[PDB]
Amino acid sequence: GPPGPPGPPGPPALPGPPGPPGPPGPP
Amino acid sequence: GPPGPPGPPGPPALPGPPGPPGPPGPP
Amino acid sequence: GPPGPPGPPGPPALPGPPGPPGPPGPP
Ligand SMILES: [Zn+2]
Ligand SMILES: [Zn+2]
Repeated sequence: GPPGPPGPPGPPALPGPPGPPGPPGPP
Repeated sequence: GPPGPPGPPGPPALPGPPGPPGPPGPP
Repeated sequence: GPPGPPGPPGPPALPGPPGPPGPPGPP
């Protein structure tokens, strides 16, 4: 027979990091 | 033959949006 | 046949959450 099947998809990535700080507050 | 290994890891995720605006300065 | 090859790339992940708040506005 042929080679075995391709493996499964790779591991999921993890969630990204928090975004930047928000804008400084208004005067 | 058996299945192959899992594939390559998923690509790194993106940062979130900027956070909330800060509050006003003093009156 | 032989063991199969590695699978396809893993999936992308969610972006991160909103960042920290900005600081108070100025005096
Ligand atoms: Zn064969
Ligand atoms: Zn085989």
